[PDB]
Amino acid sequence: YTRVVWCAVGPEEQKKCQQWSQQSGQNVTCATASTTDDCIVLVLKGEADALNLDGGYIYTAGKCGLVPVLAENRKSSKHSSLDCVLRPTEGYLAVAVVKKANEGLTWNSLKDKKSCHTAVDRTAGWNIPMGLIVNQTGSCAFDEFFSQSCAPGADPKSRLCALCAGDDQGLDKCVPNSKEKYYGYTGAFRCLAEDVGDVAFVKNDTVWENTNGESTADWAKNLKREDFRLLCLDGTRKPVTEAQSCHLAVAPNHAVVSRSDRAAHVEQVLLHQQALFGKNGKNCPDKFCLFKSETKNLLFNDNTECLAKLGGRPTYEEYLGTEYVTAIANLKKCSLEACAF
Ligand SMILES: *[C@@H]1O[C@H](CO)[C@@H](O[C@@H]2O[C@H](CO)[C@@H](O[C@@H]3O[C@H](CO)[C@@H](O[C@H]4O[C@H](CO)[C@@H](O)[C@H](O)[C@@H]4O)[C@H](O)[C@@H]3O)[C@H](O)[C@H]2NC(C)=O)[C@H](O)[C@H]1NC(C)=O
Ligand SMILES: *[C@@H]1O[C@H](CO)[C@@H](O[C@@H]2O[C@H](CO)[C@@H](O[C@H]3O[C@H](CO)[C@@H](O[C@@H]4O[C@H](CO)[C@@H](O)[C@H](O)[C@@H]4O)[C@H](O)[C@@H]3O)[C@H](O)[C@H]2NC(C)=O)[C@H](O)[C@H]1NC(C)=O
Ligand SMILES: *[C@@H]1O[C@H](CO)[C@@H](O[C@@H]2O[C@H](CO)[C@@H](O)[C@H](O)[C@H]2NC(C)=O)[C@H](O)[C@H]1NC(C)=O
Ligand SMILES: OC[C@H]1O[C@](O)(CO)[C@@H](O)[C@@H]1O
Ligand SMILES: [Fe+3]
Ligand SMILES: [Zn+2]
Ligand SMILES: [Zn+2]
Repeated sequence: YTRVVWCAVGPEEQKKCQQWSQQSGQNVTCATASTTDDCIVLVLKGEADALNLDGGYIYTAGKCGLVPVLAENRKSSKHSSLDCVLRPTEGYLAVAVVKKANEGLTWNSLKDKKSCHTAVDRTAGWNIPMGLIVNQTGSCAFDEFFSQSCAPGADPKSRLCALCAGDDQGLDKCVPNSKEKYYGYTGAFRCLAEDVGDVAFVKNDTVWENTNGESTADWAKNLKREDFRLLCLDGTRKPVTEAQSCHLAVAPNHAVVSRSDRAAHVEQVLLHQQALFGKNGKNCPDKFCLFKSETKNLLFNDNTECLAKLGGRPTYEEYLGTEYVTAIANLKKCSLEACAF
């Protein structure tokens, strides 16, 4: 009845889960997969219960029947009376970041540049940017737009993986999990920070969180916000402070999904779980904090205040919103109902 099997993607997420498992008294157990799609398959088979996913994957998991349970909620200023769990989710800003020193580089001069994406099939890292690009370009050849990139998930032998590093030994090149040096939000930003790429498609919180001595990580402590700029769709360039007036789209928050016949139990165990290891949980700072991993966004983004109820018991198409759902469909015509498994 009351035991949840979380699905960890890769070795770094597995050790944070095992610690979560340790401290839960087996109330939460861990399964491990090499990629997100594999974690979705384990959840379908019934061998795993849930995992926190980006909107890009929610579309996939949704076509295969999985349903959104709880969502991630970060620090907010509007809706200050409401409790984090009952408080609506605001979504997040997908942006195109570049180096200030890289003058002349604008949304219209991206052709043949070098790119950094969080990973294939994700919202801000792939779906939004490329969807805009296919559209504007009137072509599906998105694999020939940038000279080279690091889009975790693409074929290792392709130019879309050309800029990925792999792990400490150089193995697992381009794999879509934390083992890839430039995987995910942080990885992609680093990919720009180290000047490996000309532009990185992440979200706005990513810039703030890793600049101005906010990260302390070898490659980030000396990074200053003013050395970065945002590419707007009007061909303009703006400071990272003008995010609301220069973003590619507003992405729906990452959320925990599960098979519909388990959602009620996955939802209950988690709410309780976060009462213990959440932001102001009984044992978070002292023993274990679910929403902390040191700027590595393991299992959940570090900026999460809490996981929140949904309200309107949404289906995946509703949670993601018709806006974004069409975006993905139009782009997928390039690579129409079914679910890839
Ligand atoms: C890439 O280009 C594709 C081709 O143009 C885009 O696909 C189309 O996307 C549009 C919008 O995303 C879809 O059209 C409509 O959008 C309207 C706006 O929401 C909807 O109607 C609404 O308008 C009235 C206005 O009076 C409002 O009052 C009302 O409240 C409502 O919100 C329509 O219902 C409809 O969706 C269209 O379906 C897509 N067309 C095709 C051929 O698929 C695609 O989005 C672009 N991709 C990206 C990422 O930008
Ligand atoms: C781009 O990305 C950044 C980070 O993702 C976005 O925002 C940040 O703004 C948040 C607020 O929306 C910040 O959290 C808040 O944290 C403190 C305390 O927790 C706030 O102090 C305040 O406390 C007094 C007490 O009365 C009150 O006035 C309020 O309660 C108020 O909350 C704090 O000022 C801040 O708002 C966070 O600090 C900040 N991130 C960083 C690293 O600076 C940013 O909004 C975003 N751009 C856009 C367009 O969203
Ligand atoms: C394990 O999960 C359960 C369920 O949330 C918690 O254990 C129990 O404690 C509460 C309050 O005393 C009871 O309502 C349950 O029936 C208890 N279960 C039993 C019989 O042991 C517990 O908080 C979780 N354990 C840890 C370590 O967090
Ligand atoms: O950011 C916009 C997103 O948030 C909502 O308005 C509310 O939860 C969603 O339907 C949409 O996807
Ligand atoms: Fe995302
Ligand atoms: Zn907007
Ligand atoms: Zn509904």
